[PDB]
Amino acid sequence: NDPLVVNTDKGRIRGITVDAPSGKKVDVWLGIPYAQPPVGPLRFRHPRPAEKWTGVLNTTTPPNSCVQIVDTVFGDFPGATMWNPNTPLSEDCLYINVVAPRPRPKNAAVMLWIFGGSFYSGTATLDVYDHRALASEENVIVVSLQYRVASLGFLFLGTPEAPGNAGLFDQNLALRWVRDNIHRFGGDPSRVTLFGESAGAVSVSLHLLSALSRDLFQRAILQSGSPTAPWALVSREEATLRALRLAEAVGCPHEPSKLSDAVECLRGKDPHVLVNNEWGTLGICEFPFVPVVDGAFLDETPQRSLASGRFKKTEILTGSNTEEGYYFIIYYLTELLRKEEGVTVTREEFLQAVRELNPYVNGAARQAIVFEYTDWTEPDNPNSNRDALDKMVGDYHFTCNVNEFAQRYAEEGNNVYMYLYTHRSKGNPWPRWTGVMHGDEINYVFGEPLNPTLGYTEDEKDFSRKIMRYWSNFAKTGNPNPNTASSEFPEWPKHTAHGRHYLELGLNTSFVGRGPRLRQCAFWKKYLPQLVAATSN
Amino acid sequence: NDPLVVNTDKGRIRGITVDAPSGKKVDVWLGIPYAQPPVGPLRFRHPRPAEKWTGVLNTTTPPNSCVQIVDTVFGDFPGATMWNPNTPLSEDCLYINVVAPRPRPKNAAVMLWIFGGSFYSGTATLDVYDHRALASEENVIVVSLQYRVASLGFLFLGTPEAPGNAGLFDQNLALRWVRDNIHRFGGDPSRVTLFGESAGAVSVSLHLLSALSRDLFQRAILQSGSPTAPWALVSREEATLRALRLAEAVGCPHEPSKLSDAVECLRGKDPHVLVNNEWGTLGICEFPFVPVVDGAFLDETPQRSLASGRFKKTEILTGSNTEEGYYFIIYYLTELLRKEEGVTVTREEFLQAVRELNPYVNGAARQAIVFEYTDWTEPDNPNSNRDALDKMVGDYHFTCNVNEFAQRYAEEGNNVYMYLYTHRSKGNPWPRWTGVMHGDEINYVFGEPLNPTLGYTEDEKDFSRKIMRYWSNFAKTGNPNPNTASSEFPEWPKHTAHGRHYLELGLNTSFVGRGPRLRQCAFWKKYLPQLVAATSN
Ligand SMILES: *[C@](O)(c1cnn(C(CC)CC)c1)C(F)F
Ligand SMILES: *[C@](O)(c1cnn(C(CC)CC)c1)C(F)F
Ligand SMILES: *[C@@H]1O[C@H](CO)[C@@H](O)[C@H](O)[C@H]1NC(C)=O
Ligand SMILES: *[C@@H]1O[C@H](CO)[C@@H](O)[C@H](O)[C@H]1NC(C)=O
Ligand SMILES: *[C@@H]1O[C@H](CO)[C@@H](O)[C@H](O)[C@H]1NC(C)=O
Ligand SMILES: [Cl-]
Repeated sequence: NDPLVVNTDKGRIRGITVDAPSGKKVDVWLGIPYAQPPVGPLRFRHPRPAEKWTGVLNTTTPPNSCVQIVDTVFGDFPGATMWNPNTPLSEDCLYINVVAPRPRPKNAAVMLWIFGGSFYSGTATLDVYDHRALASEENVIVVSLQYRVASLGFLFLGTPEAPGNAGLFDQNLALRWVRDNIHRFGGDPSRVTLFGESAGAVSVSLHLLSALSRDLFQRAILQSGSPTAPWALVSREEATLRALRLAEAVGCPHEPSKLSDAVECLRGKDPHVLVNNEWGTLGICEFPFVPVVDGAFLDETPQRSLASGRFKKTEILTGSNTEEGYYFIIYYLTELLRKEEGVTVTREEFLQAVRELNPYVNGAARQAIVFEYTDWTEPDNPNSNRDALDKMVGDYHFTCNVNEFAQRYAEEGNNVYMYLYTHRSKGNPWPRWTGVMHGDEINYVFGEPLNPTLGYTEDEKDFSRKIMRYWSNFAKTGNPNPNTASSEFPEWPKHTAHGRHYLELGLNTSFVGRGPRLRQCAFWKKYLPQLVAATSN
Repeated sequence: NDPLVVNTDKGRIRGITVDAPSGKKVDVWLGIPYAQPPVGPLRFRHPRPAEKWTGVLNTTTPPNSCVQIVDTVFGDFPGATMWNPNTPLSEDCLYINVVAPRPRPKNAAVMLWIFGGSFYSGTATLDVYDHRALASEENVIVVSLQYRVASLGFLFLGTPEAPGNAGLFDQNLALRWVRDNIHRFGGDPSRVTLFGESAGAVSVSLHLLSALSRDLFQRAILQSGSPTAPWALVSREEATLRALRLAEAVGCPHEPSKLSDAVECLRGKDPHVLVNNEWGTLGICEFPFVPVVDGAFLDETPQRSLASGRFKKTEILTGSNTEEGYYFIIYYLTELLRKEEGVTVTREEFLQAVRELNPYVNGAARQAIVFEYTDWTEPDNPNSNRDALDKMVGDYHFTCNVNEFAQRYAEEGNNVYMYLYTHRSKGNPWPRWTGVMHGDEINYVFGEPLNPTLGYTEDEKDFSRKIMRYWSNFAKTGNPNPNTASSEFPEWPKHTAHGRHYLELGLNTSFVGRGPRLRQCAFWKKYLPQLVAATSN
């Protein structure tokens, strides 16, 4: 009997044994189908489960990537190409990958990754997500899934043929596949931890809300993403207009009264033409096709679920990086924050950037933003004015929403663990002033430093082991801390509703603070909303 | 020849040799007259110089205190009685005191004290201002003066018989006495340092502006007071109304069209009746009779003098205490901050106090104050909400105005030295939660801890020696620092226009910071004014 052949509920599949960069071996099944290819009449619609197959399906090749724009702003710059699809683009992209340790466990914990990329880009096949180190160093089953992105995943028109949230229904079906099958690979289907970063963390958090996902997993890890972020959802009314704008841009009928004509034309267009025409006039951290409240995956806004306690009762581990904003500013204000060493921002340039980065608020609100994000020890310092741009974008779009989500989870009696990730890799290829950007922790979570052919220092290898241990301790037990307190593994205290402690994740540190950034988060969540109310005569 | 007999430009006077509390001996001349008694028809009017006398005037008794209200709110509480007059009250109060070291110097530096008390109270004769320790420990001539306070010193009606600023003309006349006479006591009249606290510091700063005082002294020390403070001046129009309200309250004619009738009745009233009827409906840190812009002592507001550079070019030493607000809140919100141990403030009480303590600003401004003065780590903490009250009163009325004055001076090329005084005496009789209040540094500046009948620790005696040494070094040279760097005398760096360094004055500390409190001061001086303008349709 061949242990690399596995009989799934739809047929048999064949995997392959491979090496970790770690020296240990793992078994691997790449490209398991979990839905019918969502092509032809099935475009924009919810996935159908996969049809049974006879024989043994060879699942040994990384699957196709879902159709998406390719980023060429910086050419072959490694900081950018690491996030571009590394497998062929196709609408036939609904696949799962499974990676098991050796020897195969019986009832191991299962860590299921959901990638980010602003709901219009990303793929489970990226080298930075390679599953082998995490599985073999921590003895967990590691799973990843594809889901449709961009208008192909999130077109909404309020009609049955464009119902919204297709990409979320994709993730739900993959979750169902895992519960029905992961025990055949040595995983315990009652010990599934979802983890994701960015739009993948939003996705995870939406599974903490949906009644369709409630019983499909055990706990959740959310890296730099929360469902209260202003980019995480779009109203149904605005989604309908963006879809019609897309129909216009590609030459289709676009009348609000005959939505049948628009969907049918859109189903005939080339998929690359669709994703390449989504980009109208949108501000920073505004993505055109994202989740909506549809009635079935969600039937109320996340903030209404949070206010009422209608969310899954379980532990969560979540956090932010210190420079969440720069990445998006680098791609949005391409004249101001050039990708070069030694960039600084003048006070006059800062005052203009504030208007460009918060284009919807009135003058009085802009003044408050300026006051809140000025270094009053040295108001004109050109480093301070550059950093202030990162902090106002990162606080509003990322950090403060993570805080809000963790706070409501803790108030309802759930164990919460909060981190602030502060480590900058020695080999970071971005300019020195960018600090610790959005996404930097992913390399350490997946154990890339344990690949000796990359350039990581010995200390960074140790740091990556610590982080994989915290993450997988959390997946296995609900608590990232080990049993015997260690000098290498500082105590990570709970994030309580009143205390709001967080652990700083970095090389030479075990600092525990509160928040992070409680005062700036109160500015966005409490002060600025009431000032906008008072001044909207 | 009798060294205690001195021939002043108006006659001979006889002093007396006495011991400082430490046992060192000083020569002393108490109660030297420098003006005609401002009585009868001379009430409210500028002082006339004193008439010559034949003989030897014995100047050995502490002089009368100017008429003022006596504070009985807390009975015999020593924290309050230390500020009440300790000599008989009289309108005949225009006197100077001189205290010289032994042996007598030839050309010593002269430190000239101007007392505070909100321009309605105070006297040079208070035991806490006793001059003997400072003169004898530091080898300086110490001079103090009386000046008229309250309506007797600052009544203004815009007529020649109530022209305003009588108390300021009193101080100026005393300055002219010191320049004409102090060399006969061993002082160098080209080495007069003015120093003052609170309203005495405002007074000092106004001598830095007035053309009448410009050549009368060399440099200035300003403890917790600045001419840009909101209580430091009153408009001419509002002063006129307050004078007319006082005339009504005591039964006098009060018609804006016949001011002669109002002044003449006021001149016939008992002086105690006048000072006891000044207190209408005024908010915290609002004092009824204070300096005005008169045309002769000042002919433009202090902020216009500062903006244009029209002020004396010289060194200044200035600073603030950590709890500037509490003293005034204790006397204003007598139900909320009872003078007991263990006082705290609830969030609901804090929100009400913000309105009572800033009664002139609109809804949007109060919101901003609340946001600026909330501890967002723990918004409802009853200690944090009490401390927030001190800080918002202290920032607006004291600390931020000292910062503004020191900043202007430094921008114009003058050497500035800034302190933050943080020492709470072991024997402080106020409740523990009051911290380091307004006025606390005065005991140490005058060397009270060196009095062996009092209860100060040895550490406090050393601290007082240090503070006297800085103050007198500054008077002697313009620099508080000694020549040989010491372990007991940390470096006190200049407060430059862009560095804004300050030295923390405390027991076991030499911390150097910036500001202090630059962010909160920017809130009051920059953000809140532009928010008030935007929201007053
Ligand atoms: C989130 O999905 C996101 C966008 N880019 N990233 C990383 C790697 C995918 C690189 C910054 C995450 C988006 F912010 F919502
Ligand atoms: C200032 O003159 C003042 C009022 N009281 N004090 C001290 C000692 C006189 C006691 C707190 C100073 C006033 F604030 F303007
Ligand atoms: C699957 O792999 C086996 C060898 O392991 C091979 O013989 C077979 O042809 C493969 N199937 C397909 C469809 O290529
Ligand atoms: C870690 O921090 C301590 C704190 O002073 C320091 O002494 C030590 O050298 C640091 N090690 C580093 C930065 O590698
Ligand atoms: C002043 O002092 C002397 C004693 O030294 C005394 O004789 C004289 O009477 C006193 N009084 C006056 C008014 O001079
Ligand atoms: Cl629920």
